[PDB]
Amino acid sequence: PLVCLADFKAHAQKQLSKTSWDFIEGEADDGITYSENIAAFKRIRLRPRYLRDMSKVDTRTTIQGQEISAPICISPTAFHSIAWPDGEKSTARAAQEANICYVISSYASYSLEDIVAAAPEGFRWFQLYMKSDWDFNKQMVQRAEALGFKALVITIDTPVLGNRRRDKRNQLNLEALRALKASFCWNDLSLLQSITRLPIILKGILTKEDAELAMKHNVQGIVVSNHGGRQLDEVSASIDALREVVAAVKGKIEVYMDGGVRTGTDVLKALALGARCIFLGRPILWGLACKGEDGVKEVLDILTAELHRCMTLSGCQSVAEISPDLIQF
Amino acid sequence: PLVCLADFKAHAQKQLSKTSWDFIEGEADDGITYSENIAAFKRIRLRPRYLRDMSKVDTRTTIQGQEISAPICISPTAFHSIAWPDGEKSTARAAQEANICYVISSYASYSLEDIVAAAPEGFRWFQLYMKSDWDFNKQMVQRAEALGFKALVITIDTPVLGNRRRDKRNQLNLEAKDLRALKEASFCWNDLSLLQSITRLPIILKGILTKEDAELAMKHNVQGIVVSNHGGRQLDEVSASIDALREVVAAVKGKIEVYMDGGVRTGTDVLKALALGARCIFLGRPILWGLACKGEDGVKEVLDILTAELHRCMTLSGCQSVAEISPDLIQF
Amino acid sequence: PLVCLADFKAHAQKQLSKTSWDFIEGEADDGITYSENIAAFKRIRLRPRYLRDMSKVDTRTTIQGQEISAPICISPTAFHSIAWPDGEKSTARAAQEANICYVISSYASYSLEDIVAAAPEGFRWFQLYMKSDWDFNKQMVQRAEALGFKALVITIDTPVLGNRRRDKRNQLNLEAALKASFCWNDLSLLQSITRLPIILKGILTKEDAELAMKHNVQGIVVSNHGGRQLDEVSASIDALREVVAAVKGKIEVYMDGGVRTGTDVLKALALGARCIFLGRPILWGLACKGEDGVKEVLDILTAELHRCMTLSGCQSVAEISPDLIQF
Amino acid sequence: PLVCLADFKAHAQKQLSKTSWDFIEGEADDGITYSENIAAFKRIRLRPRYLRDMSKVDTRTTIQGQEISAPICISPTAFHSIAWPDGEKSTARAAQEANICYVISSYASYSLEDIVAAAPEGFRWFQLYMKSDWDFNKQMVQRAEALGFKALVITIDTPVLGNRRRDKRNQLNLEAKDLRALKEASFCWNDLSLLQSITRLPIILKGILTKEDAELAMKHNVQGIVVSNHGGRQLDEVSASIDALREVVAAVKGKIEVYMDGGVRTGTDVLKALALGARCIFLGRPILWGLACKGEDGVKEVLDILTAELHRCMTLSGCQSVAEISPDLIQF
Ligand SMILES: Cc1cc2nc3c(=O)[nH]c(=O)nc-3n(C[C@H](O)[C@H](O)[C@H](O)COP(=O)(O)O)c2cc1C
Ligand SMILES: Cc1cc2nc3c(=O)[nH]c(=O)nc-3n(C[C@H](O)[C@H](O)[C@H](O)COP(=O)(O)O)c2cc1C
Ligand SMILES: Cc1cc2nc3c(=O)[nH]c(=O)nc-3n(C[C@H](O)[C@H](O)[C@H](O)COP(=O)(O)O)c2cc1C
Ligand SMILES: Cc1cc2nc3c(=O)[nH]c(=O)nc-3n(C[C@H](O)[C@H](O)[C@H](O)COP(=O)(O)O)c2cc1C
Repeated sequence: PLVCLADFKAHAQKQLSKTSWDFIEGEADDGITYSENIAAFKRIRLRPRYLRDMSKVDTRTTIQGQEISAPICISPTAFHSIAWPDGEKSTARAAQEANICYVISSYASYSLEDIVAAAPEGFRWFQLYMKSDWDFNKQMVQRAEALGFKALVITIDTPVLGNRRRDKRNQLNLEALRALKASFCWNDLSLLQSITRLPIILKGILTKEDAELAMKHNVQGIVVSNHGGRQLDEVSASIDALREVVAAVKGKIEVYMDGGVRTGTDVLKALALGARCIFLGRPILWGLACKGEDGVKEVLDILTAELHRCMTLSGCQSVAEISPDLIQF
Repeated sequence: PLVCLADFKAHAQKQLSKTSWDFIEGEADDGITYSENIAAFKRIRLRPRYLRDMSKVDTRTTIQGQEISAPICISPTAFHSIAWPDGEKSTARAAQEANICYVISSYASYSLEDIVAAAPEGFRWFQLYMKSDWDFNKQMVQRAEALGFKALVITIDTPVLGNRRRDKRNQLNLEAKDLRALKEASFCWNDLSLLQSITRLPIILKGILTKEDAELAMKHNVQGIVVSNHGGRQLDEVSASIDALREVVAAVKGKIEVYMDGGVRTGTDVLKALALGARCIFLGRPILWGLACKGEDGVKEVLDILTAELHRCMTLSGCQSVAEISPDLIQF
Repeated sequence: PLVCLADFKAHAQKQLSKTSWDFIEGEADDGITYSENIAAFKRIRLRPRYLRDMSKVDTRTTIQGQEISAPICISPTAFHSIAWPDGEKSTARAAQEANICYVISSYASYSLEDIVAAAPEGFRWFQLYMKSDWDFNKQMVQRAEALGFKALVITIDTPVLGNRRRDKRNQLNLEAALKASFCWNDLSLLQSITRLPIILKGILTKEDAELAMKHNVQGIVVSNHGGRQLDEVSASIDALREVVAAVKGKIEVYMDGGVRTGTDVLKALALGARCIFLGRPILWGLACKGEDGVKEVLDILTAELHRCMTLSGCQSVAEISPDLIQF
Repeated sequence: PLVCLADFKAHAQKQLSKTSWDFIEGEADDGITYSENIAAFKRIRLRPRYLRDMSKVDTRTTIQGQEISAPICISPTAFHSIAWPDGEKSTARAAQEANICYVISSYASYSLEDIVAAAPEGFRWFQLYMKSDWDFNKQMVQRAEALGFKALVITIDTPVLGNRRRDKRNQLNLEAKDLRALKEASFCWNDLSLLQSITRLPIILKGILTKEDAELAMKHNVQGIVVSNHGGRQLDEVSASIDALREVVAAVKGKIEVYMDGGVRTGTDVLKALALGARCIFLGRPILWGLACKGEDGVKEVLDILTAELHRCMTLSGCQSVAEISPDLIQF
């Protein structure tokens, strides 16, 4: 059986064509950061505190005031239909039942309407790639607000697409809203915040300088991320960049992260280092590829179970008790 | 032939079903700490002192006042019957003949009575997982005292079981024996004061990895600490036990004896733990490997081999006795 | 298809005999530096700056006052004929069309005349291994000046050939070819018999960088000869730092050794290099598709530089700073 | 063809039985130091100085006042007959022609007389393992002085033999010769005065790895030190010899000559040892690889190759003579 996220990865590959699998991996250039996102987590040492009463371990928390089952959410990932026919519809249902945040990609296989319809009560954010046509922009935002999305995610590390050698060697042809065959800057944010009442979360920040700019522009949150190493390669591992970003923000706004989260202690470490919660990219697709909706739900349940387990073992009764004292410096 | 502990590991695998072998390995999650426990030992560099008179190398020492052949003992490990039919009985006999301390697991294949009967004079401690009932607890403690156990080991790093992927993928089914395998904790510091106030036996806390918990251990007046990460079978990605040993020893400042387990496989590992402040080391898996290969004779051979190696590296490094093994031996 | 330099490397191997492939690899002794040249680049972490207007990314720059398409040029490499019949002629044409500098080896398969004839307008430097007779030397220099070469490259890390075990085990026999006491003082002389700027290639230390400036040369190419000479020296990208720090911008500093992807170029520039040079990749390009191969290798690397500059927030070569490097 | 020492190693293996090959490898216990001796050399970065006049590169030097072709000599290694029938005789001839120092083992396959007879003018030292019987000791020493040996080497890191797992698993049986292989020590610092009262030959201590032992060496007035860990065949997990060299050299401060062995395989290794303060290096296994491949010609080729490499890296780095090889060459 599939007992951890790594098993879902190994199994997901088989149910997918090399073309679709390589796209889901899609490391950029020499693929240094893709591997580093994981190695960076494995290097960190934990300092457990035993003999504490751990009879009741609470895994709940909140992001942007909204409560969720665990600090484990779904990061935006395009075309879920390459993994499972139902695409985002299955993902939405699983996210709703798991009661966590599902960030829908700007390039989903199904329309936002179809997705929302599949899981009405789901907590969800919308990742929108801004275009030159701001009429499309404000209309997409209003459309999102109308559909119940509770936040807008702006990914900033993709002005252009990363260089994924595998996709190029396979000459693309993404065959699962059809698959599509940027000049956005800090000032453009001022105009976006004027057309929406939705909190804005900037995704892709890796430095304290950009973190400072993010606060000067009054955004509601930051997702520390290097796009899973699919964009600019040889940058810091997201879990490492998390430290300086957290230190610069000083708790003014919520900071999250993604990239390489695969096991319970990775979540534990991100939280202890200052993140409000983590987001999953590829694991969600692995879940879909294996068992559709049940697959996504299983990945989420497994990671949550592991967090619950390492919190118990390390001596953290609740997310609030997860501190940097847990981290070996 | 089997000439070192590594050979017993390689050979042990073959006489055991993948199910049983995976259970004995049982690294948790990504299995980082399991490997690190060994790598951490290999990184440490020794500074030998030559041309000293090493005609008489003494390997003896004491723990809790009791004398033993070498600072090499048996850490608690459940269900020995999955490795050899005789289970803990063969282990007890080997431990008694080697004259070292045998810590018996709370989940042994045979009853304490049968185990003690097999080796009456054996020096032994008892690792007891405390339960809700303060009657089952005190009765187990009294039963232990009655049977001759000279110490109570309280393992603190297992409030819940570690996530061993292999066992899960093999869906368990632990089929070894007598005392059946449990199909499948709220104990805190205050419960100690209570346990301590109901037994006279010295108490050794197993699983401490931090100076903070080492301080708490002393405030609660326990008699000893076994620095350990449960062989990487519990919370993974914590420090290697040989590395954690340092901050624990520094915090304790010699007030109480500090021991360790986790990755000890060769003589110099024992040497390094002692030079770093440990009173002695305990062996987990190697004992089971010994059982799987030759039963009682296997366990005895593993103990004799490690002892012979310690004796050899002590001779080579210039340490006439356990008392002469100091941190000067360690490259800082 | 071949989508990156690594692909050209893997494919190049097949179209060449082990003898020729080993010669193009030619790591010296234990081959430590050859690998380190790449590993040293991979270790460096980048600090991107997002949300800047990257609608117009300029990849152009100049070396010795001459403008080029990108800070990506061709380092001197002998006998191009072992990779493609046309040898340096194909290389020359490709370099001319890509509009970058092509440093021609002192041991080319074709004469300088034939090479220049193949690509008249090409920007090129000449790497000349000095010999004892100062007549031959000055005649070679005058011959170069006459042919249009805009700079003279002196390679200093090769007083004797490196110990390439592979070539020895294959007993040589380079069949597509020839079967030093030069010191600092000799420079003063060469400078008197030529008006061409002199670029020293192979400097790895700040001490030699100082001496280079005292002898008033026009440029330095930080290099370890691709790990083909003295092995176990620093990686060129690492040695770059102390050479740049000693030179303090007095003269242009370049580098070669292990450049294979866009960010490598980005990193050398952020660290102070004016531009980088490619050694083996050019030969891989020739081995695969001749002139088209070399051109593709140059275009690919250029496209990658353009992409990471866009991603990292560098609108032009002038905006590539050490703030980009994680210290 | 064989173009470097590595090739001789690869080829030597084939002409030898696993038994004999494993004995020549013989890493102790987990075999950490054996590998580290090489990796330690590879980590050091060189800083070459170009455009210097290297038309004349001198590779000569002296040890104990005696001049030699290059700072490359032969360390003591027992039973050369397991590699080539002629054993030490071939080695002696090759060493004599290469004009370097040949340290003969206390456990050679041939008698010192036969060895000396094979190469009369050879520069050579004698490594003698001191015994309980000092009559045997002074007679061996006098016998050595009589035969022309110019120095006595005392190996101090082998009071007992290292634990070579391979040999044990192969159950020994060393079958190579004349002087039979022994079927299988209490020497201390004070014994050095006794030895110094029976001989006038300079004494070189082999096996020192620490500044403490280096200080003691000087207090006992010996003539030289060979920094060595016995090729990782004795106490394992000690520092790599090239790394230990530094603290030994710093403690000695030029009072006596310091040499080293362990992992030297290529020209730059020799260069680095010299730059770090060693007077010269000694080769262990390489010499045996040479014998196994081509007997006398093999040993000579190994020596010529390493010498050629030293000459080459000296030329490239900008060192006109051994005297010009300085620590400025090393990246700190
Ligand atoms: C197939 C795939 C598609 C993705 N699509 C998007 C997208 O449309 N928008 C976005 O902001 N990020 C996208 N990402 C990146 C994720 O949001 C996330 O940054 C990254 O994958 C997280 O790392 P992980 O996969 O290690 O969890 C995608 C990643 C993958 C693997
Ligand atoms: C099969 C197996 C069973 C174990 N059972 C117990 C147990 O019942 N109680 C306990 O405190 N530790 C148990 N341990 C952990 C050991 O006490 C010890 O911490 C660890 O295995 C030591 O490491 P080593 O195996 O590297 O020697 C067990 C370990 C193994 C491999
Ligand atoms: C086959 C081959 C031949 C070379 N010939 C020369 C030469 O004649 N002169 C010179 O200065 N460098 C020569 N080099 C070295 C290059 O100029 C350059 O320093 C080095 O290869 C750059 O590293 P790279 O291969 O990683 O790009 C040669 C390199 C190779 C692989
Ligand atoms: C087969 C073999 C036999 C050896 N015999 C001796 C010996 O009798 N006496 C001694 O002092 N060292 C002996 N050594 C160790 C060498 O003197 C030297 O310390 C070590 O091998 C040097 O390392 P290298 O082999 O890396 O050069 C022996 C080594 C080998 C491999």
